[PDB]
Amino acid sequence: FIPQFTEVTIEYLPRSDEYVAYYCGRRIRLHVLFPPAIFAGTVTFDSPVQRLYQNIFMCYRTLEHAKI
Amino acid sequence: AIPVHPTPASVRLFEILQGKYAYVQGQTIYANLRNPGVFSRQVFTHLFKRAISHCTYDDVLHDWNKFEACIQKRWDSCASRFRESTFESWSTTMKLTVRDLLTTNIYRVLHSRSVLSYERYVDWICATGMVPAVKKPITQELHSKIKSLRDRCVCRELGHERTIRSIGTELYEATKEIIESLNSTFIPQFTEVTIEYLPRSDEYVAYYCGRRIRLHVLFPPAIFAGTVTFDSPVQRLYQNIFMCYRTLEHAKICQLLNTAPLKAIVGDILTGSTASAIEKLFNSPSASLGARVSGHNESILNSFVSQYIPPSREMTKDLTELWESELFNTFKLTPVVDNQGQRLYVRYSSDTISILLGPFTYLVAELSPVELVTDVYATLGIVEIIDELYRSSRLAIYIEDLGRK
Amino acid sequence: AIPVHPTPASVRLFEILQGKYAYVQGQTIYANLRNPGVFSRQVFTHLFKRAISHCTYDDVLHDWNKFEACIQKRWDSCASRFRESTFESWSTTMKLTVRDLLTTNIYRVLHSRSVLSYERYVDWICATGMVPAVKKPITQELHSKIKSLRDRCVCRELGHERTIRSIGTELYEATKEIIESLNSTFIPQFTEVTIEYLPRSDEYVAYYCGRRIRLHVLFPPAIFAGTVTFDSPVQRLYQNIFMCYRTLEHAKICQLLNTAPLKAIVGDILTGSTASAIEKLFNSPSASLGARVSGHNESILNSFVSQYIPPSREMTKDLTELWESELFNTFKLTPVVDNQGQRLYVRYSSDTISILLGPFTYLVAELSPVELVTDVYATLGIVEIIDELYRSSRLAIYIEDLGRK
Repeated sequence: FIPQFTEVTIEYLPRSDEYVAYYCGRRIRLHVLFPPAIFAGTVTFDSPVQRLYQNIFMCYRTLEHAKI
Repeated sequence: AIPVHPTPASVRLFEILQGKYAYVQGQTIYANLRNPGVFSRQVFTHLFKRAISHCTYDDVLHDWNKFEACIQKRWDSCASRFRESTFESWSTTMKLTVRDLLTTNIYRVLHSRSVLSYERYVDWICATGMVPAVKKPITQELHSKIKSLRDRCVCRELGHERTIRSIGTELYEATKEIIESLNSTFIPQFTEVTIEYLPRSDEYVAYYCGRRIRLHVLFPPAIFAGTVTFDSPVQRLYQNIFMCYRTLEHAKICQLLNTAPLKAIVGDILTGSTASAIEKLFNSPSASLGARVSGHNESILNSFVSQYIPPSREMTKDLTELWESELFNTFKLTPVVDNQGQRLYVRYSSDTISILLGPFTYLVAELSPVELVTDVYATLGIVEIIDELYRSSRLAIYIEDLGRK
Repeated sequence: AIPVHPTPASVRLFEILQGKYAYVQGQTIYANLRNPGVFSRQVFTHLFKRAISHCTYDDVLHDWNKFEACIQKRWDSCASRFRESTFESWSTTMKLTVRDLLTTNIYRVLHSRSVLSYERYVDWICATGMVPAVKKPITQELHSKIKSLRDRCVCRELGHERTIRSIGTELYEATKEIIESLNSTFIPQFTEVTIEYLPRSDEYVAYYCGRRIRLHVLFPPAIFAGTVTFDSPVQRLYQNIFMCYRTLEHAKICQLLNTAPLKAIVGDILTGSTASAIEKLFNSPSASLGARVSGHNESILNSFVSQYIPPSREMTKDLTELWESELFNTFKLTPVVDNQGQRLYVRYSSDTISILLGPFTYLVAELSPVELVTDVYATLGIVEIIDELYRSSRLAIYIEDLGRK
């Protein structure tokens, strides 16, 4: 089974680094492929979309700015 | 002792691995060489080569003899061309019967969990020219994922071919020798480990979990008396990337500061009913702009207006092909293109596997008996390289030896 | 005594090896000739030649004789073309069974830790025309990294081929003489060592940890009474690169200085809610600009406005092809291109290996018996040069001598 995103969540513990899935209150199995960069202030994911992320948000900002 | 990893300038360099500060179209090709899979192709054709090498000629000639003994009880002068045709079909199903079982077992052993990641490798060498070589002693996964009968369940058929009964077992134990070497090794992430260099009696010391771990210099970084610079593809573009980031945020700053339609000096929003959307921002203070002099006695003689657009997308566009030229040059990437093709098939070269997986598979990964590959070993289909290996294999040359009787 | 290395102008010159001050698309091609691996091609095909030469014709002819003795117990008038075909397949597996042996062993000895690097050489010659030749006496790593049986356990098989049992040992011990010569030598970095010139009774002095080291002039510098100039590729561009850097930082200065939309004379930001983003910088003092007259009695008769954009990207664009022409010319680089190709395959030439690896492998490296390569020795694949060497190799001409019986 693969779920959607909007009602399940995923948890990472930095201390003794593992990852914990959750859906209806249980830890479910998981598979790392692209492990994210956890800095002390934020976590960014090595992903195709987050390699574009703030450029897409910049384009959104200037488009709403243009309509403003 | 002077730090290498967790310095602010070095982690500013390590950020461009991801896209957090600046990103252009040319940086899309950076993940293209960051694609793993060329490493799987490496070990994939290597252990096919290891399987096809240890075969003997005497195991297959009496196999063809017993194959003819099978067909004589099922089926004189016409039997000459009958035996030629049934040997031709026997060669075709020989290629088939090696290909099917081999691609099952090898895609099974290959796509299990491997803690070694080429994805985790290629980002380091282009960032710093340094690799953290970690030897994780936990190696109890291979007997758990694939122990026995995976080579035996698929081959239990009528025709007891001793060729597969000799070679599948030898490759099956051989895969346990090769997956061991790769999952025993480890390349980590960057945001939690560190690398350290000392000036006096200079060595480079890798540190994760409080211990000196192995490592290899690949591109010797320049440590000046005030700063450290890494001979790296990314830091060769470093302040041009940061200058483009600066002028882009500068451009949006001036764009966001000149939004008033009129300049005075003192002496749900995205979609809605446009009539009310007029009202919801006309009362807003975004419309007005009255600039100020600090001193009230301080007076102004004259005033001028100049909105200014800095060439933002012009500064992005040339830095795209800046990235393109640099990652075509220091990593040999030949774009396989059509007539006026816009860079449709970006592929590894001959020498760029010698400069990426050349050091990788032999220095930071301790894979001794593996080889590098060709252009068409990596270009062609991953099952279409199997029969191409077969086209220059020891067994099929023995079969083409049998090709003339 | 006059300094050469640690002077401020020459370390400004040594910086542009890396990307710290100015960088354009033309300087991407600098890493392409900075790529090592062509040096591995050098020692690769040289030890190939040292392997393939030391055969005897008498070894392979009786090897074919015993090979026929093997096949007569396994398999009359048809035996004529049978013996022709089995010799053809025997030549094919002869190429195969030398090739897999050499491909393992020579990639194994090839990708060792080599403290000599082409990367540390090519930057030094193009910077100043001078290389420091260091003879570092520790040479104990070869016996530890490779001792015995790496040439043997791969060939421990049924057919005791005396061709590999004669030639693999000699190529094995030959690598022990060749990797010794390269790892005995040393080319250093720049940021810790220095080069020094005495004008009086002129020689050049090298230094690392207080000793005069060996060294080799290649492009003799111009030593004037005020400064030193080096006949080099990068110092032939030096103040043009600095001029482009100066006008680019000046361009950013004027761009940052004319950001105000309105000119008075006295007398989180990257992404956010744009309605609040207006508010966060309109109150900021970046918006206003009131220009100053120094004297309060000093009055102003007339006042002007002129924003000015200097041609920044224009100054980058011609200097790109400035770098391209210089690194196409003083290092002979022939771009293998397609019809209207955008410089897709930038490759070493015939004569540029004689001007770079020519002096390298023979003057600072004391690799005496090694040879240079062809165009198609460096162009073609590192496994596809094996069979091309085989197409003109003494063993395979002896097999083509056997090609007619």
